[PDB]
Amino acid sequence: GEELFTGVVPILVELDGDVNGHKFSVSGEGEGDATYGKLTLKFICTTGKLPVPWPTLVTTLVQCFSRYPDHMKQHDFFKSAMPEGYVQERTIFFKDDGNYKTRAEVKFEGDTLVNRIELKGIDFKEDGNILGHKLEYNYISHNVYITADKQKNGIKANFKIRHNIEDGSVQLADHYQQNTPIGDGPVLLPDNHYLSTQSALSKDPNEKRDHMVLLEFVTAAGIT
Ligand SMILES: [Cl-]
Repeated sequence: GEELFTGVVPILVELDGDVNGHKFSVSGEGEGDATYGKLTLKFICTTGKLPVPWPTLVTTLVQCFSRYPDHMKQHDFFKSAMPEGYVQERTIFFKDDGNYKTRAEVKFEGDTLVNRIELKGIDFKEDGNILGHKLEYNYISHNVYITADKQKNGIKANFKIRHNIEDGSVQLADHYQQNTPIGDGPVLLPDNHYLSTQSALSKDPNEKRDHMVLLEFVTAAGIT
């Protein structure tokens, strides 16, 4: 699996979403360079206006592009599952608001690394921070704490994302994650460690569709 990531890899993302019955679709394209932990992607809402804030979809919208230190390469579950891939499931609990439940398959289709996602959101407040679009277009959170899930031949993670609200407050998004291989092949089950991620959000000044440009750098750490 490692060998599939030594160069620059094209990425395709497809998301189908339904949040309190507000249906939407997102497509994304770009590339990943795992040697540097570097992702460059542009996402488009193909159905018109996105009915939730873009920052709330960042974590849902390819941890196989993380840079694992040489000394930690035996802990890289995500690449080890390739090319057949993995299922990534989350529940994201927005404090004092609704929750997303996501199921994605991350796998190669030829030379392209594909992330295909279904997102279901329920129990949101129609005038809350999410459906009311009260979140700032920025990102402040960084670590994903990974542990092995031996019983499921995979991993789990939990981490908190804080999203800045327009009034200076923060909207917590508590993430619970589980990943399992798609194939029957072997995978690497890691010792406890984390991924340190930074995501920078911007706009394409020539793009009239609702969209998000993302530049991300991700490095594994915590074993030394
Ligand atoms: Cl937004």
